[PDB]
Amino acid sequence: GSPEFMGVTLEGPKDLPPQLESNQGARGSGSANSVGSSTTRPKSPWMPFPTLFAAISHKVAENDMLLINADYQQLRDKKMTRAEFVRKLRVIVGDDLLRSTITTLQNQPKSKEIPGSIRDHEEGAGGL
Repeated sequence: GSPEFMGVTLEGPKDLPPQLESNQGARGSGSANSVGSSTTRPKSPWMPFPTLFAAISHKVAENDMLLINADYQQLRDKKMTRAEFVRKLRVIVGDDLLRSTITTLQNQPKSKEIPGSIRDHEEGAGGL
């Protein structure tokens, strides 16, 4: 019997976790680049485009080279520049393939005959 009631105390948690955190190490990833190749053309060797199309006909598809002949003809009509038809050619055929045809264009046969103008050769003698 006869209580006194010891009242509510006011402590709490205080031995809390360590608060430190990392930002250690490094990070990064990427790649970007651009490359090409070019050479001048001497006058002596022989590589006209209308013959070049007949030398790749074994290496192209018939409706794919039908397009090339059309894109080359509208270059001649000044609808397009030479370099712009070449930029839409090297996506169809390829400039490595172009290079590999040059040696065959240098293998090609030719002739430029004339019909026989002179046939006389008999004896020039006189005073017989």
